[PDB]
Amino acid sequence: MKVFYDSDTTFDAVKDKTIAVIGYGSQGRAQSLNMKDSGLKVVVGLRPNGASWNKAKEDGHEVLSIEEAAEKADIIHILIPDEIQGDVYNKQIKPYLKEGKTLSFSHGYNIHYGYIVPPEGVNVVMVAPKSPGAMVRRTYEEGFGVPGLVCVEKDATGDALDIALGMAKGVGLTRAGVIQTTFREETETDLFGEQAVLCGGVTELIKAGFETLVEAGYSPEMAYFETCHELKLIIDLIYQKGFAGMWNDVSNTAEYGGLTRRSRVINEQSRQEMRKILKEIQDGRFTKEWALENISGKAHLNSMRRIESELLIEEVGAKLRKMCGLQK
Amino acid sequence: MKVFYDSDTTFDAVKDKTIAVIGYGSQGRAQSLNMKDSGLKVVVGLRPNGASWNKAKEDGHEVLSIEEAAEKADIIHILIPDEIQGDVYNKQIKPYLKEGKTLSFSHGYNIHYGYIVPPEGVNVVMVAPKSPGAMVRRTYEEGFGVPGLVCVEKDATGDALDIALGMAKGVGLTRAGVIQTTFREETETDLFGEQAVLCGGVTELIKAGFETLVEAGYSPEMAYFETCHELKLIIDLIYQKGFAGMWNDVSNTAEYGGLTRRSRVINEQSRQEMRKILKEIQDGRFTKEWALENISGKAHLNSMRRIESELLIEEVGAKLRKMCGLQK
Amino acid sequence: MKVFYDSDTTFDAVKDKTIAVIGYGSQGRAQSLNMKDSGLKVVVGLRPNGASWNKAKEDGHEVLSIEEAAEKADIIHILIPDEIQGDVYNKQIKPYLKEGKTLSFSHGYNIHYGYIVPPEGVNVVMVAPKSPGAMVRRTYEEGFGVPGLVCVEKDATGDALDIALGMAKGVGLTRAGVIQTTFREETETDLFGEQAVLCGGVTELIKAGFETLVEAGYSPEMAYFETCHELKLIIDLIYQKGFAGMWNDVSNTAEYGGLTRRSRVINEQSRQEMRKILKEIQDGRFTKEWALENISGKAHLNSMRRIESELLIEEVGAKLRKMCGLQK
Amino acid sequence: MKVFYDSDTTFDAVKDKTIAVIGYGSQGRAQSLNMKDSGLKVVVGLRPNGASWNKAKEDGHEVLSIEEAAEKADIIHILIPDEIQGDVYNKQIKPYLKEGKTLSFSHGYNIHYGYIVPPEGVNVVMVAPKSPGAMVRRTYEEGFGVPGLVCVEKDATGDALDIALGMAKGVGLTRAGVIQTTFREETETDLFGEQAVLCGGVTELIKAGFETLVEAGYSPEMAYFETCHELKLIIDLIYQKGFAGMWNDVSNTAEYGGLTRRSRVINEQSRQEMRKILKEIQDGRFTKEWALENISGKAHLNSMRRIESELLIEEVGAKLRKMCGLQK
Ligand SMILES: NC(=O)c1ccc[n+]([C@@H]2O[C@H](COP(=O)([O-])OP(=O)(O)OC[C@H]3O[C@@H](n4cnc5c(N)ncnc54)[C@H](OP(=O)(O)O)[C@@H]3O)[C@@H](O)[C@H]2O)c1
Ligand SMILES: NC(=O)c1ccc[n+]([C@@H]2O[C@H](COP(=O)([O-])OP(=O)(O)OC[C@H]3O[C@@H](n4cnc5c(N)ncnc54)[C@H](OP(=O)(O)O)[C@@H]3O)[C@@H](O)[C@H]2O)c1
Ligand SMILES: NC(=O)c1ccc[n+]([C@@H]2O[C@H](COP(=O)([O-])OP(=O)(O)OC[C@H]3O[C@@H](n4cnc5c(N)ncnc54)[C@H](OP(=O)(O)O)[C@@H]3O)[C@@H](O)[C@H]2O)c1
Ligand SMILES: NC(=O)c1ccc[n+]([C@@H]2O[C@H](COP(=O)([O-])OP(=O)(O)OC[C@H]3O[C@@H](n4cnc5c(N)ncnc54)[C@H](OP(=O)(O)O)[C@@H]3O)[C@@H](O)[C@H]2O)c1
Ligand SMILES: [Mg+2]
Ligand SMILES: [Mg+2]
Ligand SMILES: [Mg+2]
Ligand SMILES: [Mg+2]
Ligand SMILES: [Mg+2]
Ligand SMILES: [Mg+2]
Ligand SMILES: [Mg+2]
Ligand SMILES: [Mg+2]
Repeated sequence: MKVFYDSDTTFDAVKDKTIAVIGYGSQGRAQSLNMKDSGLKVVVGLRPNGASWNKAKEDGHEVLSIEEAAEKADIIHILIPDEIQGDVYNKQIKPYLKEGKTLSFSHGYNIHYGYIVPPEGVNVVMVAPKSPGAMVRRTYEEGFGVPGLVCVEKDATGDALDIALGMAKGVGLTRAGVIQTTFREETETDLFGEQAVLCGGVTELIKAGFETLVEAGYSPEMAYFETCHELKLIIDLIYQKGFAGMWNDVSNTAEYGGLTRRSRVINEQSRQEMRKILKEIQDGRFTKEWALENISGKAHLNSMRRIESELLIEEVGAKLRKMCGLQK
Repeated sequence: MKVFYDSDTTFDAVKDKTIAVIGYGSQGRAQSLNMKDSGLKVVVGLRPNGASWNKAKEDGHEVLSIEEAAEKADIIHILIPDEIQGDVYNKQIKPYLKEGKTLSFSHGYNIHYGYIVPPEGVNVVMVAPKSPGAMVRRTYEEGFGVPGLVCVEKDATGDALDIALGMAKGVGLTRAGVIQTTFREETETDLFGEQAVLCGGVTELIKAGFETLVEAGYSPEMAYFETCHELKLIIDLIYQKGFAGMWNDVSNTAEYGGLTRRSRVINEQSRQEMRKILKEIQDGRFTKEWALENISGKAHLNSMRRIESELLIEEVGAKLRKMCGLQK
Repeated sequence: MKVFYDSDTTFDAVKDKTIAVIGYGSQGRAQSLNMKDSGLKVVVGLRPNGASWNKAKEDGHEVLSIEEAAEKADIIHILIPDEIQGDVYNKQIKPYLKEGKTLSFSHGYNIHYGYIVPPEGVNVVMVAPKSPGAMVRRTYEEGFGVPGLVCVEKDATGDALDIALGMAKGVGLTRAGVIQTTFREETETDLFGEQAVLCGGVTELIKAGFETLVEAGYSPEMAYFETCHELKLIIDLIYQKGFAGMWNDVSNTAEYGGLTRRSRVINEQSRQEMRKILKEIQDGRFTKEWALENISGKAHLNSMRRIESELLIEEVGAKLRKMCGLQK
Repeated sequence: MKVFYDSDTTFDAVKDKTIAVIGYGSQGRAQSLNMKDSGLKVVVGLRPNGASWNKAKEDGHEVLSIEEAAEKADIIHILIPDEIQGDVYNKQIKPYLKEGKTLSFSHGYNIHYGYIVPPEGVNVVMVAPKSPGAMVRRTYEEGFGVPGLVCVEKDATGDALDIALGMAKGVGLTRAGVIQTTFREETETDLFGEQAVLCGGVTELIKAGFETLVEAGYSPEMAYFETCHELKLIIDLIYQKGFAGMWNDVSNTAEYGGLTRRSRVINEQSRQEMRKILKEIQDGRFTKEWALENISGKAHLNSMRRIESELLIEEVGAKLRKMCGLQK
């Protein structure tokens, strides 16, 4: 296990190579803007009737058609949603793949689960930032970066690891640290994390706490500040110092209450479920569920989106974030 | 209930008829090679850019395009995977179906569940061997055959039962015995058998026994011989003599231990599940699940294939079968 | 862990030695006939008022009285049922044991559990085939052999390991592979295997599946072919290629159904019982039960034998195996 | 199903034949005394150092040694305890068995479970009274008889059914009715009956009722009369008229209370246990337990005998039966 950083990487194997960034969404716009910041030879490939095309053009980028970018570039960096990467690849990318070319991703989903089968003679690597695309850029602008994983699925030029290292440094991931792993290990840990802790866990944790107080009769305005707003100020301490830096800044009264009560909230029942969530990922049951959600038309997902927006927490949340000027 | 054999069947209604065997896979190559052995007028219809096409050509068969074989033949025997039979039929078979033609299968899945709707005026029968395709041929080469079922879903020439009987004898199924049944009864018993006993049951049974000993600290090499390898030598006894022939050859110590302990392994809980497995088949819930696995891209199935290959039993299993020369 | 084979064994330490095979039952007749095939100096010791005595005499063997064979031979190979070995040894074998002689078995039951206490100055080894006696011979006739374990409990001539190796090669076990272990490990794994998987497991598995379909209203004749007869053709694939060779020959429909349903048949409850079955063996509770079954007159065992023979599966099983000529 | 009676049986096949009654216990003395009453040619075979020998001699019988009686008689009727019949048969009966002789029992235990294996050429029948031996005689003296079963396990003279019929009529069983059945069906129903209802059931039923009242504080003397003594006067009604004759003589208050409360005493739990008790008999588990009780020395049985005699019900029971003169 070796953690690559700035002093251990170079831009040698990308010095002289054109990189097509297919996409300009969360990560797409983020990574593309950063790569260009480092003085990297980048071309963005977008839809000509799509919205992001006008957005990448205003940002000062060489917007081109996906096919045109695909035919010109040496490296093809695919930054569109996973659920539609299989179609876009087979129709607007696969044809312009010549032996010696490199196909790179930021998530091993489509490769690992077999939705994209690359042709022989082509490099398959991954450069994956472990943060939301908006953070990836903002963290780069401040002079820092976000953690990144490097992976090689197919090495044909014998040059693949260096190529991915070069791109990782450009995106800024080398500032926080870069570790080499496999597509399988990146995809499985990423899905579990987002499901059990990063997106699923915290939201339900905050929701359960907010509604415990509201249904007890306390003000919804107070409940927001105490279960949701104050959370942002706490996690910063962990990010910079871990649990010890947080326990020291917080009062001893808060330290004793949290240490004794937390085993009761995250119980053994929740620990049992986290093990099952991981097994559904490992054996492809979640992927099957997610692929069928898309083929079915996202009725379940869209309905869940609508119910989330009708939560009182989001109403009182939005009203407080606007008056103080935290949300426009 | 009448069990047809060699002395009760004839090749009369197939004497003068061309038979298209669509496919050359497990059963495809098996049944086609046997039918020709009996001096039957067979044509194989394969893909021209596919692999099996070169394989059927080397075997000394009249390889032709599916459409060409379909237009020339009187009988169309479909031996490709069920999940893709619906598309191949509607595009490369249905057009060359003329009134008086016969459409035959070896499994009632696509017919019974409605994925293939034949046109009026056409015979619909089934000739189904109750064994893996590799065994179907090897059993024929030894001078024996495997059990077969005969079924008629649509009789238009009044000749359908004789046609299926003729083909069944050619494949060699008449040596072991042929019983007439319905598509529904063939499909439901076949799926249950393979799921609850033939493929699902034994594998999990062997796995649970292997890992009981390994985790107890005994050698994985010894555990293979005692839970898996010795199983092949035991089932032969049942195949030839049933439970009594096996109980007599095995020691009294093995007879008393198995008779008293087996109710504990296959318990009432497992008996309850076998009843539910059968009801999921009977009401089309398994078929719906299997059709969606394919539309979804087989991510779950392929992931299960990968986890199976990483089992220690398969590693130590493969190493012992190679050194002794049982697997090349 | 070293796996002995043909190229790693020799007949040196048995070249010049007489071997008494006490017994002519399943293993007795099997091993004795094979040892003689290899040009080994074998004498069979049987009862003069017993049936097998006439059977070994017809086979072209030097039938002699157990005592006579015991007094003449250097090696005494005991191939009679375990439950009666203790009496036969103390009365017709122990007296003719001279220092320097070797006492060999094919199962560690009587030695490990203390029912036979050998005298000092005598070699105690084991040559154990991991297959039913009928298979041991048939496998030898085909040019192959069955797996064997080698064990040394007492080495007095410093020659014991070579002696057992010599006999193992003669029986044909060296063709499949020979591994050295202890009496304890041979006896405990053998009993567990036969109880939980080889004899107990499969029979109850097949029974539960057969009766699920029959009580659902499907034909008993069809149920036999689909839960029992087709099993023999499936295990062959595992024997030669493991789970992967079987999954590939079977259809994808059978592969998906078995992979998803098997966890439900062999459940956690069955896994818990397999752990208890192993602990009853390890602490001598099964042996105590089996010894008391014999002292009590085998009323329970014989009653279980009678109920097994009245199963409908065995009736319909026997009728189908006779008409096709698989059972005379 | 034909119920033999007095008008359907004859003493033809026993007219001219000597019958050895081995034993003079409960049934032994009972059946022997009755057979002689009918003018039957009976010899009793007892131990010469045993007690019953002096008792049969005083009763006016031809007491002889078991061997002497065995060598003289044509029919050998074995009326000793089942647990010791196997030894007495092989040592004092088997030698005097000549082809054409008949071996008869009153219980199928030793035959059915294989503790006595008769020689070929000898008749094996059963004449079984369904009542305690004391009742068998007393019922005969009153001019009535007790129900009997007739069974044939081996017919060698073609005369076996007539022989058993002849003896059944002599014992008096033909007055109540004689039904032909198998050894298996006689033994299994007899053991279940005595275990679940006739001896086990009623005693525990009476015990539970007696101690319910005593521990509630009511007089033990009153509790005896109301739960135990009055039972004898109730069953007579059922014996002569069934449930309807009893319900009519008893008060409507007793009829309504018993009809509504009885489902609560004999519940579903007891019904589940009766099914298991029958399965332990059917598969020989009870027989194995009972054979081991004897080999072990009857310590458990004798201890249960001692605890029964220390019950307060038996103390207060005995005191009331003596003062009134019902027990000497
Ligand atoms: N999102 C994260 O924070 C995050 C974190 C780590 C890794 N990743 C991975 O990074 C990759 C990029 O995901 P993302 O969330 O950033 O994507 P995204 O925002 O969901 O995708 C938006 C972009 O995709 C384009 N697009 C959508 N459908 C298209 C189609 N049919 N043809 C062509 N272009 C199409 C859009 O163009 P138009 O304007 O024309 O519609 C737009 O440029 C994924 O593999 C994801 O797993 C994401
Ligand atoms: N497998 C058994 O042991 C078994 C037992 C009883 C009954 N059955 C039944 O027998 C039938 C045959 O199954 P199977 O397992 O033997 O088939 P299979 O081996 O899975 O199918 C392989 C064959 O299908 C061809 N094929 C695949 N996709 C095709 C496509 N899109 N167009 C044209 N040809 C295509 C392949 O040709 P290429 O070389 O060109 O790819 C190859 O010849 C099924 O209905 C099954 O349920 C099977
Ligand atoms: N059976 C297997 O497949 C298997 C697999 C591995 C290991 N083993 C082990 O191999 C050993 C041999 O078992 P086995 O099953 O092959 O034996 P078996 O068939 O049950 O024994 C039959 C033989 O024992 C003789 N015999 C029975 N009672 C006798 C007595 N009182 N005195 C003398 N000879 C007597 C019989 O002679 P008569 O003809 O005179 O009656 C006959 O020759 C055991 O230790 C067993 O655990 C067996
Ligand atoms: N008991 C019933 O009500 C009843 C109901 C139906 C059927 N049966 C069946 O009828 C049969 C007779 O049973 P039972 O209860 O009447 O017998 P039992 O009273 O228990 O046996 C007593 C008799 O057995 C003799 N005896 C005991 N041990 C002996 C030995 N070692 N050698 C020779 N004689 C010996 C005694 O002779 P000594 O005086 O010398 O000791 C005495 O004559 C059994 O098969 C039973 O199952 C009984
Ligand atoms: Mg992530
Ligand atoms: Mg993600
Ligand atoms: Mg099948
Ligand atoms: Mg199938
Ligand atoms: Mg074994
Ligand atoms: Mg064994
Ligand atoms: Mg009785
Ligand atoms: Mg009784």
